[PDB]
Amino acid sequence: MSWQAYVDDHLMCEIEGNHLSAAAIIGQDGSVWAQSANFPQFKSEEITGIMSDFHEPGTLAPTGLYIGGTKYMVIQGEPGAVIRGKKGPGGVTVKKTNQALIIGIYDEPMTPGQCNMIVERLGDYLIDQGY
Repeated sequence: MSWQAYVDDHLMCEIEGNHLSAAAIIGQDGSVWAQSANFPQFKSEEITGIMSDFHEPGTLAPTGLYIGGTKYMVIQGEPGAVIRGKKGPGGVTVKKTNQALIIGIYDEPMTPGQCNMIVERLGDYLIDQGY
């Protein structure tokens, strides 16, 4: 398995007829492991902001979750494990692994639940592989 294969075939594949708009596997230092064509470049402090929220859940919500300069409202996630964001009919799921981040960005008609499922299920599988 390449990381590009995990992105192309396991994150960017169909789920219930829908597809993520973009996806990435990113080291917690901010190093891209692999990403899709339209996944944005992270801006400064963005990865740091994400990790601080995993470390202290609730830190990010007041100011918002930023990815590629796009602001998402933080909605309910899983403390220290999953960050979820909403932006109108779109949003994002960030799933923490031991040393990486699995990220999916969706837009209508794809649902939050579909994005959560495809992103979080791969994260759990990669965690059990020691990643």
